[PDB]
Amino acid sequence: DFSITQFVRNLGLEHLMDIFEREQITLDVLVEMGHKELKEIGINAYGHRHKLIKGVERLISGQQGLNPYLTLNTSGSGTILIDLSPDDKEFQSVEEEMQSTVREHRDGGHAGGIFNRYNILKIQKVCNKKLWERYTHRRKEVSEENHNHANERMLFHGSPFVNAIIHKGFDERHAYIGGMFGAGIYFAENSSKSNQYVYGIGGGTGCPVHKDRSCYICHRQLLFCRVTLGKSFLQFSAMKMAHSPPGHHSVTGRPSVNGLALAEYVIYRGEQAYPEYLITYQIM
Amino acid sequence: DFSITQFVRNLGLEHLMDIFEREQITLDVLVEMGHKELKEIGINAYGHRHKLIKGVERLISGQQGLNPYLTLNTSGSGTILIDLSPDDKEFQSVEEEMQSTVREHRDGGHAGGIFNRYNILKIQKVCNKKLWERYTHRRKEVSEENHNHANERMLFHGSPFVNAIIHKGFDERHAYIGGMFGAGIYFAENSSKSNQYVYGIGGGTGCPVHKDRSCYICHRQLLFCRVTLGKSFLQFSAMKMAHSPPGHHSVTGRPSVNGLALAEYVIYRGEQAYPEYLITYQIM
Ligand SMILES: [Zn+2]
Ligand SMILES: [Zn+2]
Repeated sequence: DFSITQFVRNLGLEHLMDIFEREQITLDVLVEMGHKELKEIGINAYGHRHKLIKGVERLISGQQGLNPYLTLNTSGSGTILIDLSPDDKEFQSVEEEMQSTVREHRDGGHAGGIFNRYNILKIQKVCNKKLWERYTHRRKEVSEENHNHANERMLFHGSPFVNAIIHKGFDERHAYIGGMFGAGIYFAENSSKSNQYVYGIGGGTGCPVHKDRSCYICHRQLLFCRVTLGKSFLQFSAMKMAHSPPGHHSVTGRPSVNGLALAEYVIYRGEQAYPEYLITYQIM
Repeated sequence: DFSITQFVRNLGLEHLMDIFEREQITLDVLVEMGHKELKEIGINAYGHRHKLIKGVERLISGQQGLNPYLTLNTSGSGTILIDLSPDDKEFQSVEEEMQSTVREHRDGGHAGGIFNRYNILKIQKVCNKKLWERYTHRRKEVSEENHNHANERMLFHGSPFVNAIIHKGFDERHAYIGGMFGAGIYFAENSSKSNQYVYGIGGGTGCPVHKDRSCYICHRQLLFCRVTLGKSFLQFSAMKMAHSPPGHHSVTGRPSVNGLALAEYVIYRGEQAYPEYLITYQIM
């Protein structure tokens, strides 16, 4: 509140403050205004606008080493969830992908429970500008390699930390070597495959409210994410691997005659995935 | 040649012709010039520039139904080939993708010849703005369906008509029901499979110079193309088609017992593929 007051006072233009107070002009707003905008709010004299613009230039550009522009302008960031309408084709296609990828697992519903299909409560698009910029920059880097192709896919992700993911993004620092391909972040083509990890590894102890892994009452959350796989390394046997193998950007576990029953995808960099859709559902 | 003269004479500005002759200004160039550009070439009077600009507006905007702009802007279109440097990362990535995807087929190199590695002579980027905009518009159309996911792959294509493809683009009107999945354009993830079709189905009659399908001497050509698959219908046995099945944008033929040996992809609309790279090579 007092920052713009100091800024204007240093210029000797405090007599303009009664305008800035009425238009709710803060310093983060002032740093984005030129001659046109300043004339709109009532700064009529050219000299006053010139002084204000030169002060803004001296602050933002003259002291860029301090990044004053980033201590300002912080507001407006964050995650917005936009609810899809069941009558739209986007919701219907997401639900079709969710339902049609269910499969019979080797374990008798021990981790994910027993069901044939889902009841989808709502689907939301996740919008976060900083996370999206991180993802697109990494995608550009990966596609500069691998002959101008990002090998981008849309894959399911199940975790008890979905809320943290949709606000801070994917992070490989939360992965550990206990995984089947090591310390990477895992994704699957099958929604039922990801449903096993919603309550932790191996299903954990079930829902917090029933302690039941097949609880048909408590809600569940999955993510449907854009994953940049780049040049993927195909593997059929388990590895305790910390990073992608040399020359590759991801690992693909393939279902052979023995071992894996379904395809699996692993990325060792959090910036290579973006959680586009958040799906809330129950198992039938 | 003469159109600029008629345009200038109709405005009563024929005395300006000597300038337009010196500066090689044609009508297609004139329609793109404003006050700044006209002032640059020495048309100093405001009235003359005003008359020229309003005449251009009356022509291009006043007769939009006859599309004079399309007639004037024909020049500059067409394909160009940009040679890749063997020392560049892109060339090496394409070469590795081609070499590492060689497989031994069910036949003993009857269609594509007998070999284990390629001798890549050159790789060329194909640039054509019209075809690129067509492909990008189709990609946006498909992405609006299939929950904001194009499902874009990089795949190999081989045919005796690549020269027509790089200038006119992929065209489904040349496809016929004789294919195993009907009248579509076929792509493969394995270079050696696409190599089988360079001279025609089953290798045709071999290279023109020798009529030899396993010729090690004559140059062969393949395309490495962006293919938009969207929602792909999985298939394991042959069934003929004129178009993709309802709700789907492409067909994926999968390996199976008594079925295919290697994966195949089929599209039924030409604008869903773009021939990004042209590769020419020798069979070793
Ligand atoms: Zn419960
Ligand atoms: Zn030959």
